[PDB]
Amino acid sequence: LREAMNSPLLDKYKVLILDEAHERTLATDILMGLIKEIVRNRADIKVVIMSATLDAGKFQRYFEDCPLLSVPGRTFPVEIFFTPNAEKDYLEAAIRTVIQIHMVEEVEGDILLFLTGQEEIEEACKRIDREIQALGADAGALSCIPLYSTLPPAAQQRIFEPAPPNRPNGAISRKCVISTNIAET
RNA sequence: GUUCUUCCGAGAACAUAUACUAAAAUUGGAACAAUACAGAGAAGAUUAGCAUGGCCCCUGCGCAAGGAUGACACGCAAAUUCGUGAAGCGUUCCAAAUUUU
Ligand SMILES: [Mg+2]
Ligand SMILES: [Mg+2]
Repeated sequence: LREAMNSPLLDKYKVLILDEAHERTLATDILMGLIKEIVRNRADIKVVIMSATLDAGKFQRYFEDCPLLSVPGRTFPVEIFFTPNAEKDYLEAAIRTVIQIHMVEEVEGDILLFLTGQEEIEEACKRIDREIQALGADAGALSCIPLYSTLPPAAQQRIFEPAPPNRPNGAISRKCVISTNIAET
C-alpha cells in the first residue's frame, strides 16, 4: 500500500500475490479494490489472491468470477469435542477442564487454552496452580505459562521451554500455555 | 261592742292574734299525630322461652304475671414485662484483543 501511493499502477510489478486474505486487514481490503482497479488499466499484470481458509468463494465473485483453485493439505487430523450442556461460568469450566485433562489423558502433550485477556490469563494461571498444588505427588508437574501480546520478551520466551522429564511414577508432566488469540495466528 | 257602777263622764268585768295570706301576675314539665322510609334475641334457615347487669322505664294490689325473652349487652375484645444471634455500617469500588504503514 505504501508503494502504490507513489506509483498508482504498481509499475514495478508483474505478478502480485495477496496472501492470507482471510485476515482481511485494512491494508488488504484497500489493496484488493485498487488492485481490481489496476486489473483494468495495466492490462498485463497477474493477480493471485490466496486465502488459507476454505472461504465461501466470495473472492471468486468479487474479481469477475476468476477461477478458483482449491488445494488441500493439513498435516494431521484433529478430534473435535463439545460439552453437551452449556456451562454457565466459562473460566470455572476452563480451569476445571485443564485439570481434568492433566489427570486423565495418557498421551504426552501440552494444553493451549484460549481466554479473553490479561485479567483472565493471569487469574487462570493462579487458580490452576492452586489445584495442582492440591493434587500433590501423584500427578505430574503442570507448568502454567501466560502468553499475551504485551508480555516483555523474556516472559514470552518461556513458550519455547520444554516440559519437565515427568515424575518418576510415570505421571505425565505438561506445559499449559494460556493465551489470547496470539496463539491462533 | 254589750252588761254593771255612779257623781256623771268617766270607771270595772267579759272577750285576745285567722290566712300556701290572691278575684291574680309571671314561669316551666310530660304526652300527642305521622308525612316517605326499613327491619325487631340464639354460630344456614323457621322460632318457644327462663335467667343474668343497672344513673332505663311502662301495665299491675303485687315478693304473681306481662311489655320484642320490654329495651340496652353485641369488640380497637390489648392489663403489672422481655430474651435472642446474623448483617450494613463509623464511608467506600469498578482497568488493554490483535496489529500495520
Ligand atoms: Mg336464629
Ligand atoms: Mg313477650
